Amino acid sequence: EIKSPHEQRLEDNIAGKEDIYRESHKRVFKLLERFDGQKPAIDVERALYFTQSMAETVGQPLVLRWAKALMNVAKNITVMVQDDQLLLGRCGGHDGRYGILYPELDGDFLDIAVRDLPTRPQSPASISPEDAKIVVEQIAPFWKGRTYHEALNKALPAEVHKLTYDDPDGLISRFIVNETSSFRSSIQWVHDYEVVLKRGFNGLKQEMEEKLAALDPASPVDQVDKRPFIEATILVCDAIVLWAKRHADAARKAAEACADPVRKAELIRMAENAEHVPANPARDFYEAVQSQYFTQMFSRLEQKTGTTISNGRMDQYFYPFYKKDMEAGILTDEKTLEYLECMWVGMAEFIDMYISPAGGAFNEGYAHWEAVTIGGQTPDGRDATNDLTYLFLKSKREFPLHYPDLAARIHSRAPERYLWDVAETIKFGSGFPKLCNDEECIPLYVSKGATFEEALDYAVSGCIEIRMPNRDTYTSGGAYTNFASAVEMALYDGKMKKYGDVQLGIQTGDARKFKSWDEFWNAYVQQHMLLLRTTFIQQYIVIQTRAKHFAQPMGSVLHALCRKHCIDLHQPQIPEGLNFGYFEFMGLGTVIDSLAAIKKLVFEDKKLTMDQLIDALEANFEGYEDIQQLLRTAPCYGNDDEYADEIGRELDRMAVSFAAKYGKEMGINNDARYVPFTSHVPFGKVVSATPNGRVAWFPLADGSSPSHGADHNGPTAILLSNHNTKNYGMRARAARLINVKFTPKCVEGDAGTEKLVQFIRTWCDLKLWHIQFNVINADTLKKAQKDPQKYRNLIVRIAGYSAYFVDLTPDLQNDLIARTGHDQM
Repeated sequence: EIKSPHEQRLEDNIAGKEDIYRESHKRVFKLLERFDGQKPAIDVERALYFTQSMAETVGQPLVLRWAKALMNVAKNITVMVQDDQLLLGRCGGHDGRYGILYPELDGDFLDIAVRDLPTRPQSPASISPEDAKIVVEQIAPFWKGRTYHEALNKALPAEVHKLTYDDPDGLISRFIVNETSSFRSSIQWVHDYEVVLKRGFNGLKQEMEEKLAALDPASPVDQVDKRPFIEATILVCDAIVLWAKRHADAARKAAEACADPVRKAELIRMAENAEHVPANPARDFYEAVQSQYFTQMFSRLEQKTGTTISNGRMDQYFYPFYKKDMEAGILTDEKTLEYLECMWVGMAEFIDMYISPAGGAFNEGYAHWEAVTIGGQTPDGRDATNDLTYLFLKSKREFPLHYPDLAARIHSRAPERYLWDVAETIKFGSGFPKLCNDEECIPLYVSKGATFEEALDYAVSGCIEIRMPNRDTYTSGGAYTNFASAVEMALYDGKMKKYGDVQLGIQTGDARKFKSWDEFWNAYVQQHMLLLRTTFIQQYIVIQTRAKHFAQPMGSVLHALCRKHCIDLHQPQIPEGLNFGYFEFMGLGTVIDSLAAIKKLVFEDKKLTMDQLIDALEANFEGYEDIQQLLRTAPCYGNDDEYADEIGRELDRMAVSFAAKYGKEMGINNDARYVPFTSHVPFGKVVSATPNGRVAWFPLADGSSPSHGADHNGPTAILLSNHNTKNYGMRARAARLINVKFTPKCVEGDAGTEKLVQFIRTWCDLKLWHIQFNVINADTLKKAQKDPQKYRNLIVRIAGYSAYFVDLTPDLQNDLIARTGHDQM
């Protein structure tokens, strides 16, 4: 057993050695050492001043109410300068790690959060007694009966509601057909940050002022629909500029108070940055970073974007500034890294807080996906690797936090040097970068109306989604659907052991009496299709309800189509826009292996009856351990085994075929996707023992990865099984998340790096959308479990993101531990 660089850095931590890269990243190491190990605090300032303005503007158009509320935040929120920081911009008054509150989304959870957040098993957070008082006395009262979650809970018909929530108020999910619009303002998103760098918000404001002056004063559409949108974007331009200007004043005040002449000069430079950007076009690399940073941070104040607002193709839109400053002799590669890593530290201090229980369970370990995209192709079809591409990879290797959410684009002509550096970065052993395959998503997107130019220029967004920031217009959170519960409902006449005698699914009969595979298969299909009908019905209601509760004036002004047609992003239909939505197929590996065990062992080979099987399941395999071992011999997904994989291909076909038929009457693509967040942990907690040998309440298979320990034929067979369970003749599909784990010995040395490169090129050829890797020894995870304080800095890749292992619940830790660690390729 050899150790990954990450495991060696952990050993150095335990010994007390200074990190080997600390001396070349000294400023940002001093920065991150100040908030290491602290539980984040809830900050109420954004929520307070947002609510105070919204309470005064009831009746006015929502997009204009939003811009007025953001101006009230900009004028009143605490502004500060952090010691040794080179960047300005923060979303609260708290030092260290902090999250903020969005009462417009889930304000009906504020009393629960005030009591239960500091001790929650997933991602806890503290709140001071004074801030708790402000929450329950000044923020929560106005939002009673006005939150999006309250409106969604009341809008769902009873038959849908019973598969969505366990209680009449919607405070507890059943994790069957799980709505996700209630614990984030929208799905993932990427702003067009380059238009800010090239024109500033003054340029955008001027463009919108020209549209205001061109309105027909007699046109009711111009005056009632377009004017409040236009006035909202103009006001939000002023709001972010004022907010930046307040940061400039704070830096000047800190400069005068500081006797150190060097730090005094830095503070003045920072004050001058904030006085120029994001109002005006950036003039160098330092201004470009500060301008982008102001925009993404102010975005957090605007709304709780799913996975936290993503950052786009930073190695492309920052490159002209980097190249000019390098050639002029005013920038170095080390100073470039220092600017970027100050941005990472600031993003690491902002925690995207989910205050509801389902929100917390979906986002273990303070989960975040502020996707930063590098590599790929230019809008005119050339490779886009540049010097910045390699600096981002270098930063992720040496900067010790699991920030940023680095995502590398792969295409069939990606340079050898680029793929080699990507493979070596993966071998550092913290999960970075995740890979997105141009060859899979670009033909899907041009088929669905995108031009090649805008498809080639896509940014990674969130987990592994893609965005065209001036063409994408769909923002509604999708359903997460538990198809493992369909297996259980097919066994127990549409009931689930977790919920006892609640009639959840179709009454498909006593599975003990089933006499053929055709009979049990027909029973599963009826529950499978019920989950699909429920999924799309739920989504249609979500789309209509979100349009009455959310607005995004700054994000809209950064969108060319919203500027052209003068309509806010969260409306269901924007002219010329393309709408890419999703529903989640959760538990694919669990469903395939369960159905294959029944088909093979019960009906084909007749090694046991339905009665013996269900006896073992209801006993949770207690007293039936020989049966549990037998069930684990059936064909399983992730082994290139056609017996299992054709079942999974039919499962996928049903979902995609349904998506193809019923998306269009909702006016969107609502495509089948296999990206789990950490929802496979609570989805597993509600599913009892399954015919694949999985014990009750154990996590489901993650993403489209094989079930834990079911992949016995090497890592490449995982890729082949993924291909074999897809339907490339149809298009109503989106990403699949693949988690693969190697040991460090498996990819040791340059020979191991070359093996990983070829693994990636095979993955690319197969048109698989996503892949990411853990490179870790099994003993590291077990030692971290036994002594969490000694291994508190252990970072592992979970689901599109990495987190500290000790921050994960035991269930999610068991998921990571039970994933097969491949010792050879």
